[PDB]
Amino acid sequence: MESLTLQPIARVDGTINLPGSKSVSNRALLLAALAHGKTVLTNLLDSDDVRHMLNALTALGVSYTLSADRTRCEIIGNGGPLHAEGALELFLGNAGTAMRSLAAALCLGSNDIVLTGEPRMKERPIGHLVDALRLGGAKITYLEQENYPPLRLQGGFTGGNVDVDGSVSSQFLTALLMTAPLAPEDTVIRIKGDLVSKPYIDITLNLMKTFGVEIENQHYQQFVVKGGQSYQSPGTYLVEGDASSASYFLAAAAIKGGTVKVTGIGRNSMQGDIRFADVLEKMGATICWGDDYISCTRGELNAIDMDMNHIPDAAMTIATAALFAKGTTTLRNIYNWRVKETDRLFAMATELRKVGAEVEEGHDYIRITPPEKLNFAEIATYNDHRMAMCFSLVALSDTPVTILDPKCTAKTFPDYFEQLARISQAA
Ligand SMILES: O=C(O)C1=C[C@@H](OP(=O)(O)O)[C@@H](O)[C@H](O)C1
Ligand SMILES: O=C(O)C[NH2+]CP(=O)(O)O
Repeated sequence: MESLTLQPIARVDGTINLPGSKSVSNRALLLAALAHGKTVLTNLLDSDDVRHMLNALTALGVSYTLSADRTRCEIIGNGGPLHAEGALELFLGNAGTAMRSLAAALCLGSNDIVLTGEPRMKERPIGHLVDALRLGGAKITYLEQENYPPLRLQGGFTGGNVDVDGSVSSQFLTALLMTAPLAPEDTVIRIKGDLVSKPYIDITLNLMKTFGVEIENQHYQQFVVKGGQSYQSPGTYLVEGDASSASYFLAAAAIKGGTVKVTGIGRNSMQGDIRFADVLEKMGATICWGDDYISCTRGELNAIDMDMNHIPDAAMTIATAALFAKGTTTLRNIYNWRVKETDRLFAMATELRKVGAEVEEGHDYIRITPPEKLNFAEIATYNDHRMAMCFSLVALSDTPVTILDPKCTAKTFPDYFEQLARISQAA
């Protein structure tokens, strides 16, 4: 078991140029692969989740080149649905953005492809998406546990009236939205009830428009899509910096700054996680917005009680920042933390208690009462990049912290610790 120990950080201050957005990166790669023409993506994220998408495109026969640092990608569009036969197996790690989107996209036309991944991915639900794709005509077989990957996709999605449950993941709807335009018939996607992680749907529609396709969004309850469309290369496209990755650095300033500025995202960003800055402001920090930056300056830090359904990923950062806030913090409406890289409600409550907090692990919320002083702990990370990054913040105190399996940050941010060190100051 590898581990790293972080020494106490007296103050943070500086500027971080963000790694590319994982969410934008994987959508842009799939759309570029489906489109006609050559797309040049810049500021693409180099991380496990994107690498699995790149490897999948390679296996499907898509041609592309990568720059030395893997952040510039020149993709030769396929000019239509991707294809492979012979039950070709695509390994997708634990990348939901790739598993869900490809599960839908590869249902176009005929194909015989198997999508699989790491053990945890075989425990992450996908039944809501499979149910919808089947209503649209797709043939899909669960090779192991019903409602979970691995899936054998044999094609047939033609369109029509499709219902989809949006209560567990917005990724199912996102997958359907990117796929439907290329189906032969028109598609009407009806949301069954609640829709979680709504801002990610806006990211999807934004990317689709960039690639030449628009649809009719009827108050996020029903989406009307015309079939027979084609995606078109946007030429050169700049991938936004990752707003979720930015959360750690902005929170670090709110706790121990100083002023920390992140570049690559700004007031015009399409990512819902830029709203994380709003939460820090509500807690007492000062936020500055620019065209291509967001900065946070230390003010004070007070506990909050908020519904975090709109920023589920960045919300984890508030759970450890809460260790430094005055009062008890409550994060609500975050049930799907349970079905992601690990069951995050169980994991965050367990590790937070190890450093001294009193924590109520609710079914779909977490209540955190900070200790008068933190203690040292060896933090388990559950193969979850964000557990490692969130707990790195414990070092902005008088105690060091040991993080197990620090390389798990590579899912979305391989260089995380060196970047945190960049803004860590001794004086
Ligand atoms: O579509 C996307 O890019 C994502 C949507 C979210 O998932 P859910 O919709 O399941 O909350 C988020 O947690 C994930 O990291 C990325
Ligand atoms: O990035 C996160 O915090 C959660 N990601 C879930 P996935 O992208 O694997 O579906």
